[PDB]
Amino acid sequence: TEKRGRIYLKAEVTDEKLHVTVRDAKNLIPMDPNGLSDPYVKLKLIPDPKNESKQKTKTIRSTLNPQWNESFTFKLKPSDKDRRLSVEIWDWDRTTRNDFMGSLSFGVSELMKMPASGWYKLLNQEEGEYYNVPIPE
Ligand SMILES: [Ca+2]
Ligand SMILES: [Ca+2]
Repeated sequence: TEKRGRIYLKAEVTDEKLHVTVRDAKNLIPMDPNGLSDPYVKLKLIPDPKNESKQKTKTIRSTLNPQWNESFTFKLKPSDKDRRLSVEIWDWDRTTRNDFMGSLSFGVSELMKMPASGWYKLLNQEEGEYYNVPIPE
């Protein structure tokens, strides 16, 4: 999709419960010596002072176009309207720290107005916490 590849997500707020479906990613950047990477996605409601909202998909080894097809749920509170859903793809490494691969983020309020669905461009770690860029086709 651009620089760091793209990911297909679905996310709609339907209770005070936030539903997110991580489907698959494409054209991820190789973060390993063998020209590949072992991606997994981390979901978090930010800011998260106590580190209590971290959810994570399974890790898929040796691939740059993973298919997780995994879903998650977040119980929401009124204090969560100002927070953002953080979606980061990381590369699992055994003998060193994992390598950041790409990210995005949606404002909870944003998702309440209209659900997210489709391909999104993967951004850098710092900017990832501030916005998302959808991709058509
Ligand atoms: Ca790596
Ligand atoms: Ca790895």
